[PDB]
Amino acid sequence: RPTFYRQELNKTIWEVPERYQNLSPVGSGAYGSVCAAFDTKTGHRVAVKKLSRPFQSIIHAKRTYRELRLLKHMKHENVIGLLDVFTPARSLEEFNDVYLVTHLMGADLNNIVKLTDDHVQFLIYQILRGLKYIHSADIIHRDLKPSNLAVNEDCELKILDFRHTDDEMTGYVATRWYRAPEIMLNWMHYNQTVDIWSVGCIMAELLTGRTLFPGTDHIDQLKLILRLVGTPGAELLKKISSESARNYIQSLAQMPKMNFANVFIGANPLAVDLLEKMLVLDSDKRITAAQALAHAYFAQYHDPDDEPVADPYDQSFESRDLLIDEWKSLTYDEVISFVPPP
Ligand SMILES: Cc1ccc(OCC(=O)N2CC[NH+](C)CC2)cc1
Ligand SMILES: Cc1ccc(OCC(=O)N2CC[NH+](C)CC2)cc1
Ligand SMILES: [Cl-]
Ligand SMILES: [Cl-]
Ligand SMILES: [Cl-]
Ligand SMILES: [Cl-]
Repeated sequence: RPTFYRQELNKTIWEVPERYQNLSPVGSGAYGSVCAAFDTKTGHRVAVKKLSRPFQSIIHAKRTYRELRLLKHMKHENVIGLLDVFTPARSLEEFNDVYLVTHLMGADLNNIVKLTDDHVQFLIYQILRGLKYIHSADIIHRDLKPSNLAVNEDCELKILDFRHTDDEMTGYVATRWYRAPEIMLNWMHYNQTVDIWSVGCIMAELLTGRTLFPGTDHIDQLKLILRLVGTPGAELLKKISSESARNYIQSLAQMPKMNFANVFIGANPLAVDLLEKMLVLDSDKRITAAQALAHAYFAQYHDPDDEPVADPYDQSFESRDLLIDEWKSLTYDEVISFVPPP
């Protein structure tokens, strides 16, 4: 066990191993607080997050366990990984606080977004390489958007930030602009094809410099989507499971899918083709991450021997009913069993 030292930064007590020096606040919120630091053991600049109220309810305790399980599993060049996890507690009985450590990330895609076609190829390639890995473990990201994609000075990219309130999704908000239409109004339960819809929205924005579907509310956004990709046809309508969805969509005048070469004027024809394959209304028919990596748009970067899959991820805990102290003990076990990367 390392020696810990204490300090107060912006009215919060931080107790961390001596290896972490020069802590300085970088943000806070309902989730907790985050500090940048220098890790003297690895020489990396790091982000240290202290969770707030990690075991305040059953929902909160299960969410703390879920985050730690997901971060401990991720081991891929284009996905955030866990450098360390610690608690100052010496026993389960005095266990209360959890701290998570990752590489300190600089810019996100929001800040970067002059993007040439070569830049778009490399950025979207890396997103899809990371998504092939995530999806191979049967993990769904569910919230892909530019602020959740970190990028360094050499255009290298990592996916991060794997529930949002109803108020957070209301109105003219980027928190909703990248969501697939089948989940935006809860017509359907999540499945991994929703992440490919988000990639299409992000890729379009990198090519044009503009949000693809900047709706002022859920209904406005659906109308923007259906104008581009068309109203549902006979084949898809037959498959729609929600009755209130069926009835509302049938109230809209029918519209054909637009010509994407006239929407994305001047773009690489291979980029237009890939966008037509991601932005399909019927989610069954969307291209997958593994299929997209082999599309000719990525000819300069595709290497089928260097696009790895993930170890299996057991999420049977998601359907388990446990008490707060049982979720807390499971979390404690995962803290003390952590093994750092080489
Ligand atoms: C060391 C570390 C580990 C995991 C982290 O997760 C990001 C996070 O907590 N949030 C980012 C997105 N905000 C909406 C809420 C806060 C952050 C730092
Ligand atoms: C056959 C082909 C290959 C790559 C392409 O990328 C777009 C491009 O190079 N442009 C530069 C000139 N701008 C006016 C529009 C964007 C476009 C066509
Ligand atoms: Cl130490
Ligand atoms: Cl990382
Ligand atoms: Cl503690
Ligand atoms: Cl597992």
